[PDB]
Amino acid sequence: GMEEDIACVKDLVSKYLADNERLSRQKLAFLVQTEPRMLLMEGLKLLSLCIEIDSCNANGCEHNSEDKSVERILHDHGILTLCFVVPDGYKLTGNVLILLECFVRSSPANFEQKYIEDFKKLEQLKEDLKTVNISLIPLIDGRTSFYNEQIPDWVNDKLRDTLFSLLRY
Ligand SMILES: [Mn+3]
Ligand SMILES: [Mn+3]
Ligand SMILES: [Mn+3]
Repeated sequence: GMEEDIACVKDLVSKYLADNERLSRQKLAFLVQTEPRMLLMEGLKLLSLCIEIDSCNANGCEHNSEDKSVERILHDHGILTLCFVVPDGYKLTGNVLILLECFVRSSPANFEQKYIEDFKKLEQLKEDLKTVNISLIPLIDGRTSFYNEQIPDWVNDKLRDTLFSLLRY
């Protein structure tokens, strides 16, 4: 039944999530929840974090775990100045700034809407960064699947099914 399923996915997440200090905060934020809404939010957040870490590694970027805005990222490299943007990942090499946006969407309509949003968001930054002699390389890692390197696919499936079941409530 529903209660046994939730306990079981919590156990699976607990056992089989890749031991990674970078997931422990969000892992716990998921495990402590009782209410269906919170279990969605935090479970979906946990999956998104797994994808962000993967996407940064794949693309040679630093994961933005401290939620730094672009403006702050530059201030930290002594560069002086923007639209508020908190990238999923980044790399600054001299005057070349790589920004990474990644996401997951299941339906093509949603995927496109989110792709357009992330694209325009980064394009708007490009013109403003020019004024401080920063070249922007914008990268969008748009995914249709939640599968990732932080959790076995079979665990992933059980988690999303249980989460879909919580949409009942
Ligand atoms: Mn993200
Ligand atoms: Mn750096
Ligand atoms: Mn993003």
